[PDB]
Formats: sequence, C-alpha cells, structure tokens
Amino acid sequence: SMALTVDVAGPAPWGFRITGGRDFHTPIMVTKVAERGKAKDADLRPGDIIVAINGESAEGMLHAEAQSKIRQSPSPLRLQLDRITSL
Ligand SMILES: [Cl-]
Ligand SMILES: [Cl-]
Repeated sequence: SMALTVDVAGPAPWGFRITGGRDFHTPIMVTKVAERGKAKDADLRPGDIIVAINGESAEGMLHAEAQSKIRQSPSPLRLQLDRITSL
C-alpha cells in the first residue's frame, strides 16, 4: 500500500464520508467522495484508510471521535492516508 498526505481546503463540508473506528474494530476508511467537493479536488478516494487526522493517530479513535475531529477541523484538513493499490 501507498502512504500519502492530503491537505483538503476548507471550509467544511469536506465532501466525504467515513466508516470504522475502534468501536467497530476496523480501520477508519473513506467510503464515499462527493462528485463535486473539496475531498474530490484533493484526490481523496473511496477505500483510502485514514491513518492520521491533523497529526493525530486515527487507529485508536472511536467512529464518532474521528467524525467530530474531521467535522470541526481547522482549514486545511490534513489527512495521512494508506491507499491500497491491490485488486
Ligand atoms: Cl497494496
Ligand atoms: Cl507522504
């Protein structure tokens, strides 16, 4: 897989959705990216695993915790991602 850093320009709505978190026992993953939106402009993609949100490790975050941190992020929103390249 490939490590990437994305700065998403603000303000929110950022134009994406996430799934997973510690309370779901799964990594935080981008599920939907709005066809027209900030996340799409920044080349955030469905399936991208969020490794960090504004420098903060995402692994131990609850789902609602990751959501809130994204929703309330300063501009730009900084995401560190792990992009799976395998089919
Ligand atoms: Cl891979
Ligand atoms: Cl990087």
